[PDB]
Amino acid sequence: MKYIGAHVSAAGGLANAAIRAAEIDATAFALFTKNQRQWRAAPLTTQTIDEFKAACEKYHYTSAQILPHDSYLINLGHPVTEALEKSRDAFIDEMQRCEQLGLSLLNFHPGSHLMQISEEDCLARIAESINIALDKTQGVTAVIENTAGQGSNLGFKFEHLAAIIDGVEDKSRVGVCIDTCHAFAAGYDLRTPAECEKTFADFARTVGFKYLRGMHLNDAKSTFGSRVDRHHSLGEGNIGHDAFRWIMQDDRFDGIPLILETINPDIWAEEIAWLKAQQTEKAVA
Ligand SMILES: [Zn+2]
Ligand SMILES: [Zn+2]
Ligand SMILES: [Zn+2]
Repeated sequence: MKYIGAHVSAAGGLANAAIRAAEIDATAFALFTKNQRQWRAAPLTTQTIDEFKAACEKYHYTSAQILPHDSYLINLGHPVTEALEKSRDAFIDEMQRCEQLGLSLLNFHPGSHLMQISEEDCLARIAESINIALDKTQGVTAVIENTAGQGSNLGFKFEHLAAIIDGVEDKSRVGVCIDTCHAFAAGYDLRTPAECEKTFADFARTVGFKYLRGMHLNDAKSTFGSRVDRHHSLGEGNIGHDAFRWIMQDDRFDGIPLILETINPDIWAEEIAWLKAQQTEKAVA
């Protein structure tokens, strides 16, 4: 079974994310559990937690179907150790919020070296950040998202993801999420079925599908290899519709949240319905 949805708004409270997902007939969703800017969020109340859990149960969203995203301001590889510690504090807080909400996954971009430390050293700092958070929480898997590679952001090569995982002690609570826009921007082609298979065999050799815990299904406004992160609605960007048919027809993408971060929320219900239909419509190679 595939689980298909969108990164919906949590405006008016976390439970409204589940309600919004249900209104677009999603079978998965993503959300932020707090505003991104605030270093430290007011603690979750018992009232917020119960309303969230009640809405998830009303609309049949289990923990396996929900892929929260951390704040973009967290840098788990920060070269300034005092800033690293503040990012680690925020990440532990985000992981604790997930635990309190009954969530089992947390998706995050790995980090950035700010031209002050080597790639190797930044990746090692990120693995240690994960280890710290996993020692301070229970039941939540740290899901590393690949990136477009803008600026000094790491995670644009699959080998980066594998290097982080190698440094994680409890590998049962680490995984990865592949964002199709990010992959394409980083130079992994997706424009034909053959190219999709080439990209995912590379993923299999370097990381392995045993670590795959989510996908972000985005077309790309930016161009191939541009190392620019600009999403587009399915079919409207430079990837095109065939990659998404290919993903929907491949059983390796079952059982995990498949999340739109496409740029027109008015068509999310149509994008979700189209994705569901491609599972059984005309086969691509
Ligand atoms: Zn992301
Ligand atoms: Zn993404
Ligand atoms: Zn992006």
